[PDB]
Amino acid sequence: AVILTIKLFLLINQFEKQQIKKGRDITSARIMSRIIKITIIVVLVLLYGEHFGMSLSGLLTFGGIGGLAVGMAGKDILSNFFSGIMLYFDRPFSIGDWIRSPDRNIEGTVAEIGWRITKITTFDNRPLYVPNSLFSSISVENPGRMTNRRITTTIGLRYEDAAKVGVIVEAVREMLKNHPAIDQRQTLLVYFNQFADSSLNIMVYCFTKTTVWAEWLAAQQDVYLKIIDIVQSHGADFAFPSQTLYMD
Amino acid sequence: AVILTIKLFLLINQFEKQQIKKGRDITSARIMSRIIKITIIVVLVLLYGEHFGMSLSGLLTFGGIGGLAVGMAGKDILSNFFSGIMLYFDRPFSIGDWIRSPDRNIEGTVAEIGWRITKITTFDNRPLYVPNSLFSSISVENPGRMTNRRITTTIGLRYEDAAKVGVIVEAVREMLKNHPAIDQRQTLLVYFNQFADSSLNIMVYCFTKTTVWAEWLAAQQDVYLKIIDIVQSHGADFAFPSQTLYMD
Repeated sequence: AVILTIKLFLLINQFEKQQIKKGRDITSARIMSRIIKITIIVVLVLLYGEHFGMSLSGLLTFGGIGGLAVGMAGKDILSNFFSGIMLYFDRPFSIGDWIRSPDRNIEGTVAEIGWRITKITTFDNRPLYVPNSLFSSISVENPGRMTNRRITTTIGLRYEDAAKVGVIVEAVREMLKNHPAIDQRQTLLVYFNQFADSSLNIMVYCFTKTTVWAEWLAAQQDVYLKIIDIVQSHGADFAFPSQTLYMD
Repeated sequence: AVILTIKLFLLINQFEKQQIKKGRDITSARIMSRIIKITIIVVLVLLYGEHFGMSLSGLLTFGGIGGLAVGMAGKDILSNFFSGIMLYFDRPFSIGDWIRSPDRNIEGTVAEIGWRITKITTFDNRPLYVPNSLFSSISVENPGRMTNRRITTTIGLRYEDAAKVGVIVEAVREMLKNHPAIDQRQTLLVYFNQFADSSLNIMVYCFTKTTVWAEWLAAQQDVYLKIIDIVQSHGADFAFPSQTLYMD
């Protein structure tokens, strides 16, 4: 029992200087070796403290005091290691795709999937280390696998031109039906639906057939630029916040 | 069993006066020594209270009452010590780099990584002691390893100049393509996308090739100062909140 401890003491001193050959806090590394020393001797006097050590059932409740504290103390670290395993088998996202969550803020493209953490580059090219325990408790969304991007807008006419809203919501709908960048078999809704406090709004809701974020914005720009002069083909001219003033 | 307690009582009284030789609360250090005294005698009468002490199984559930309370009582302190160990091995940030989190507020540059806590100087040069248990449950972001800083802006033209937005969003895009401080192989988007309630907004979104916070702001200043007179080269002139008034 003592020569086993002697072999592993010099073995972890080899490990200690193998930490010091890397650049890693040599003053601190001896504290780490002291921690490993006292924990392996306490797990051995927990195990083999009945051949030579005394009061068996007393060390049973001593280990029950200690191990329960260790168990619910490092709960989240082992949960990070466990849910990292479930990311290794049931991977809900690949490497090169941006993910998102409506609960937390983890938005960005994945770069590597570690065991404890998961490195995600943001859209500012900053790395963001996410613990894997979120990935078994929040609703991860994967817009990397998005099949169509979506344009969506209210229009907001000037609230006195209510007689003209029918031909506007007809012309915008038929323009979006004949636009080459817009999908046709997806949803396509141009309808007067909101009735706001300053403007008659027109919901415009459709999908482009590309998911590339460059031509999507160009298609959205061209669609809005056609919406504007469809509105100003007739006399509509949008709307501002538009209060009245009732001066004394 | 009693001479062991006598040796360690005088040993921790040596420890007590070794605390008093440091500057540390004399009327408190004896309370600390009394705490260590009563806890080592209760862990010994938990252990060796069967050779001489009586009712073994009764002290088993007595220790089960006590040690469970101690276990889930100091859960977070041991979790701080445990996740400090995982920062010693799997370090998700070095010393000299500012980290951040979108969940909590720990923003600042790291100064040292202790075992229990982690000292972070803020951007007000104030120290901020963070318990390490956050670092295994929140999503730490590391903008110290940021590869490019990012400029990002809406423009907001005056909503009657919709016929001019195409040449403006062309000229700004080609100015950002030929600016020396802007990266070219990163994302570069100048597009009309927002259609706000008071202004036609133009998303401007690109990256500088430096991460130094001094020349980044100078590049952002020069880019915005060129955006302004590109806008005022044509007649656009931005926009204000711009309501109508409908006087009676």
